Amino acid sequence: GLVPRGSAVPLCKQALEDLEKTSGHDHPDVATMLNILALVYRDQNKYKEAAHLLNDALAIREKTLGKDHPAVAATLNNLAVLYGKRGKYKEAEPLCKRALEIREKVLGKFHPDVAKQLNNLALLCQNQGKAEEVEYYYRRALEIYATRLGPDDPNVAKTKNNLASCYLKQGKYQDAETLYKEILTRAHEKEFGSVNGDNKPIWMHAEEREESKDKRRDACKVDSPTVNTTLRSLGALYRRQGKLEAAHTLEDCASRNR
Amino acid sequence: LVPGSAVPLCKQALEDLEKTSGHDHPDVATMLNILALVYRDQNKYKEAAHLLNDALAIREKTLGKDHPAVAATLNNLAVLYGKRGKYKEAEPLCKRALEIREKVLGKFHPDVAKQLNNLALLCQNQGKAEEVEYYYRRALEIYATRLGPDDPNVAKTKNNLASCYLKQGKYQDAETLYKEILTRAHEKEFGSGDNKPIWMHAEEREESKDKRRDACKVDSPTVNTTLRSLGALYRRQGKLEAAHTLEDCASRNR
Amino acid sequence: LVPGSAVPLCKQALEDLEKTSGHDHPDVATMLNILALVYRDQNKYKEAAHLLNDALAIREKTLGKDHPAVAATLNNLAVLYGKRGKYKEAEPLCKRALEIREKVLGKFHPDVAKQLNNLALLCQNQGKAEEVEYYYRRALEIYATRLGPDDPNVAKTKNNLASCYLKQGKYQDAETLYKEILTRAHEKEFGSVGDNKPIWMHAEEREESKDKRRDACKVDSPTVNTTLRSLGALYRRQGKLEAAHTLEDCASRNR
Amino acid sequence: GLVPRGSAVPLCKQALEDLEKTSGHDHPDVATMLNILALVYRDQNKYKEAAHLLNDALAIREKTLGKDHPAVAATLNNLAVLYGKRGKYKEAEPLCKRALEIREKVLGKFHPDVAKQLNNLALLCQNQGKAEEVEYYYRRALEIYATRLGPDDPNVAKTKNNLASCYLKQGKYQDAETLYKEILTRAHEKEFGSVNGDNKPIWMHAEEREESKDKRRDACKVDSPTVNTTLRSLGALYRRQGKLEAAHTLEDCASRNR
Repeated sequence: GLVPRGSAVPLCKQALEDLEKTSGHDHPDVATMLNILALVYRDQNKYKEAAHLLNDALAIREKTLGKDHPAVAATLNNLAVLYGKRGKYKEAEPLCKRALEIREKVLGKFHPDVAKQLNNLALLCQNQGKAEEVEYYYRRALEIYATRLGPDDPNVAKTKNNLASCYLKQGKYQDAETLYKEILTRAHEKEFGSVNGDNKPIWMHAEEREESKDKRRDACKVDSPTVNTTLRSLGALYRRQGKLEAAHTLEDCASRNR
Repeated sequence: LVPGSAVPLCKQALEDLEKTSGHDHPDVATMLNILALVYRDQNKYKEAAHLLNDALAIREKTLGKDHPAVAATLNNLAVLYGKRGKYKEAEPLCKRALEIREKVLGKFHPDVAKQLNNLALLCQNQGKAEEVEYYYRRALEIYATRLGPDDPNVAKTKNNLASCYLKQGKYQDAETLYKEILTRAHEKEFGSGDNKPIWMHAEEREESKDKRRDACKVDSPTVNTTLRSLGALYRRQGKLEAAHTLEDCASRNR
Repeated sequence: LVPGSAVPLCKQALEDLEKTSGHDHPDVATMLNILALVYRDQNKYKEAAHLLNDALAIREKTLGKDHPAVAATLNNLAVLYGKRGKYKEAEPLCKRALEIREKVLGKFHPDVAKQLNNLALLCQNQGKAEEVEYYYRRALEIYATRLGPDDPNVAKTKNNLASCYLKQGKYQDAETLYKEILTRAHEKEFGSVGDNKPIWMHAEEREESKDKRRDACKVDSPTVNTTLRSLGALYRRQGKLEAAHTLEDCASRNR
Repeated sequence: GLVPRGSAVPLCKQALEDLEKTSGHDHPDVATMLNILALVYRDQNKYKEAAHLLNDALAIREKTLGKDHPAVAATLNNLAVLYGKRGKYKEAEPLCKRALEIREKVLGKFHPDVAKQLNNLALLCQNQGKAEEVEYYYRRALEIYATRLGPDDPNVAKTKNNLASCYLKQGKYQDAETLYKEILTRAHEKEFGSVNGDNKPIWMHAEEREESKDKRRDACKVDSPTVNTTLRSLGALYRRQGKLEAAHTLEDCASRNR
């Protein structure tokens, strides 16, 4: 709460009433002031009050700027976020979906900011338990990240981890496994290059030690908070499959990078 | 959270108040504070801190050196200074806020703890390990008492204090803290010889030389971290099989 | 006096000083003052005054409430306030600058007069005629004494006080002042007076002798001309049109 | 003197040396900082020192921006001003004359800003006693003011007064007299609109009262600082010509508007 709880709201309301007297209600400057006031309310963790005003700012902006304006998308985003903070994910979704459409129209389907929007829509659907759809938006986002940015951009593996987790919820263990192994293979193929036959990724060592049931733990160097997550998540998969030694390989590898 | 046209419109509102009330008025300080909030939304932290320092100047002259609203401003300014890596400069301002908060609310009001937490964090980024130590301890004292012994904040602060010890090579003192946390969580559900914590089982599983690998009923995100941190300490000590007990337990709660 | 880009470049210099010395340092207050100067060059008096107030805040905490560099800041801030037409808020700042200046330099140091002159001008734009009166008299007191009785500033201040009297309907008090300036100027050239007579004496006697005849003329100064016409205006008010003509023709003959 | 006499120069010098180390000496930012430093010196009435730095700022700007850039015109104009403040009018003139050539090129011959530049050159030449050149520049300025702005713009009469004064120094009494009469005929008819024959300008009344052996001492509703100046100046002309009653008409008219 950067602004103290007293006097911020009434002083903003004055500044607002003053702008309304100059230009009338349907003016971009009123929408902007309504937006500043929403920012003040959000600073006090008053999400419902901020969303109510942002809705009023939204209607002004749709009229004066057009239903396809970038600032109309910015307002729909913020609104969805505010509904999300209240657990109102169902009613947030269409406003998020509407923001995506303007965003796609203005910037182009493959713009890195469309990727952020898609990521938010997937998140909204996830809190609703709509897995079919979480899956759709994460793929779309991954498609942008992996292509419009380098394949080893930090968002690639992050989105891949989120999508693998979505798969697990659906019981698509194969598709999750493949994703985790892609992240680990990519990271192994980045510090090294070709596999010499013994230049194997960690997960091949893991499964091969399960093959000869090796009760011994005593590949490491690969380091990232996201890769560590991948290492433990594939390890959780191996646990379900009853491959404890495999899990141990990846889990003990994760511990050494902590 | 905001969409140009924001700063300029605020600057009008400020001028209109200044016109009415004069510069030295709480409402002008507030409006500068509002304008700082807009700047911070645009990620302009130097500009935001400058305006908050202007708000501070007014509030000092109008409300007094020891006013609650002055403490809030000094704290917010310190947050902003911290965000630009100006930890050395934020420190005096954070100490000043603490003095006020202690005077106004008492030494042991929960809001003091959160202030003490920031002080610790401000010293850590400067590498003042001894002062971090003091501040976290001061915070823990309030958390473990004014809220329950098994409050989320208690275990968080104990991990944070433990990491501080780790940087000083006080492995003993860090160890003790992790055990306290786990022993509490094992005692929150049982407890309290007939009933041994996991770390005890772990160390007994090296005492018996038990290579056969893979109490395991604790559920908390903070406790997982604790388990992996103590296992890290066993690794340093060479007690690799003791590490596995706590780490496999963590994996099983993930 | 300068060509954009100046403010941004200054803000870097300012940030570099804060980085080195912290916010509460004289050099930061100075750089803010320098940045105020740049803003004032671009006619941005609001932004200039704001930065000077920031400089003031620093100099107060670092140098003290009574430091000469604070007085300079308070005065400069007041000038800028006045330029935006906020004379009410400029007044307290100006008074404080006077208190510091009196303390540090003495009551009667020439630099106090110019500060008293600002106060007078500041009170005038508010219409506080009694205050204006006090300040100009206080300033005159320093001018007529410290510098020579017939120093440029003495006649300037007498006219300014006389104009103040005119707004209050103190026509008689204004009249006296103009005659003082004219009698002094008639003494600096001719000597101790008669039958050396100042022009205003001849003028009123020309009215006294009902003479409508028309064109003493050895009094040269831009300030004296103003005085001649100002006293002529007073005679016009009184009805003494022939007395007015005498002083106004003398001014015309020195133009 | 808005900046305190101490430390302001060293701190600027620091800022400058920092810029020189980042972008080299021949960078516009160095020229701008040299300019800021010149502003600081001017605030302390150190004209010679401010001019020296501005000269260095000019050299950088001529090379980096080109010898015809508006900022080169601004620096030349600022430099002539400073020379003028030291009474160095001869050496100021070419620089001020160069600013005019750049200004004419960039804005066009009849831009109101060219009218101000011409006015400055006229001022420089006047301080030198070069009355033939003063005349040429005031005419050029008047030509712009009277056409690019309304005929009864404040600068029209101001420039006409300046030009009439220039004429008096040369002994061109008739040309001065004509100018004064134009300003008063303009203002008289701006008050009325049409001359009925009874509706005469003040100076016609002045010369007619001089004609008829008239006594005769006291149309005067024309209020302006620059018109009173015109009234007293034409009055001085009448005095010169021995027409005292005519002088008195205009002089008593100016007294009524004081």
